[PDB]
Amino acid sequence: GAVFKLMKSDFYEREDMITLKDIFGTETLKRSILFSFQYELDFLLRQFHQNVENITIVGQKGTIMPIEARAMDATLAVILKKVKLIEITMPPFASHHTKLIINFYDNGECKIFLPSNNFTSMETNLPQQVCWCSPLLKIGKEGLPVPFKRSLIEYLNSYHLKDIDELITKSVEEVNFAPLSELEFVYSTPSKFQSSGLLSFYNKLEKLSDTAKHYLCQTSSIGTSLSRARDENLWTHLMIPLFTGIMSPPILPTNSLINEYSQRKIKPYIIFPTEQEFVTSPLKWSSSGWFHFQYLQKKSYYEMLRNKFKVFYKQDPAMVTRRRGTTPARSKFYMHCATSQVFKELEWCLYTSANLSQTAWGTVSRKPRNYEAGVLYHSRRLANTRKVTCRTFTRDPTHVAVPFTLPVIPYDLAEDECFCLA
Repeated sequence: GAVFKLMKSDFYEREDMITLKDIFGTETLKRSILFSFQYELDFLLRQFHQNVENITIVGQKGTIMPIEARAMDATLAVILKKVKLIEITMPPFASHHTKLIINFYDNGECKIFLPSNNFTSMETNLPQQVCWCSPLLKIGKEGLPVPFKRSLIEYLNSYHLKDIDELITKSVEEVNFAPLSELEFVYSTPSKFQSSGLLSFYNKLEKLSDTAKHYLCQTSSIGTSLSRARDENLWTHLMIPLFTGIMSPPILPTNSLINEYSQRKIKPYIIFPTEQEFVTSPLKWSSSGWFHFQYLQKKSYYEMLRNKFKVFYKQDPAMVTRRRGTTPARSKFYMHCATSQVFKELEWCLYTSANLSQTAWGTVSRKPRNYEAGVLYHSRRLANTRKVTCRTFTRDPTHVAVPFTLPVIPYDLAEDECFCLA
């Protein structure tokens, strides 16, 4: 079936787990189709086997590093001629942020992966990274419609590029998606001809359809206020109020929300590295460059999240492995639990490229500006399960596995601060 794996690192595993080499190094690999935010071609192309026939690369113009002549070698020169580039020119303040791998094998088989890392050496090896791996698919006529397939095809169509239509989508269309009939493909696109991001996801959650309500987000960046005049966070003031029914599509005052959360027993979580977690990371601040929360300008926004919603959670120092310590992860997860043993059984879980920003998600009235993509596990969509099951990789079969500890621990309000890259 589909499985989450923890990306091996050159630093953390010196002498379950996956490498780009496992994904691309297979002798039976015929073609890869790739989507990423950043490409370091000499890092990436060394991952492949000589047998590969085609590598179609979808990327943002200006993010594909070519190989320098002095870095070239005869092997790489061979793989380079197999590469086809599809460059997307993004508007300002917009990112092609999707990570996606579509592999085609000798015998007509297909496999899809959603790695959390971009295809660069340092980002791959320094922060913790995960990879979602699809079950094995086969080129073959299709039976019944598969929501995952249909959504993927919508997503591909939303680029409005002939190269994607012809080189990618036609190929995807030939694959039978039956093994993915339980799961959902959730995406953001800037296309105005296709609904996506938060608005679409909210609607999907409504359609798919007292206790404490836990809502957890793990994100590598945290956006600023949705509003210039008031402190309003995407997770606390919009997404959670929508998911819970506190609000419906046509933002509440902070204090109203705080009373609503108390009355409905809503618990918000955001997992983001503390300043101190870098001290107890084995490569120290080496992975810190990829964790962006710029809260020194509007301090009351930070304090509202930290003190009023008490939203921030950190790793359990007692549960982490020696070799990885408290190194943060660049994966993103959004999950809901309805109840220590919290998050082991979920109502739903989204694993995605999308960070907690309005640029990734859009709002009710604004479309996303990014391309993003992820996979949704929902309890009401499974067959042989009641809930989505989830475990931590820190203890290493469940539906989902996460790089953070379970449980996560509240920030100590006397001591802990969110890592501020400034």
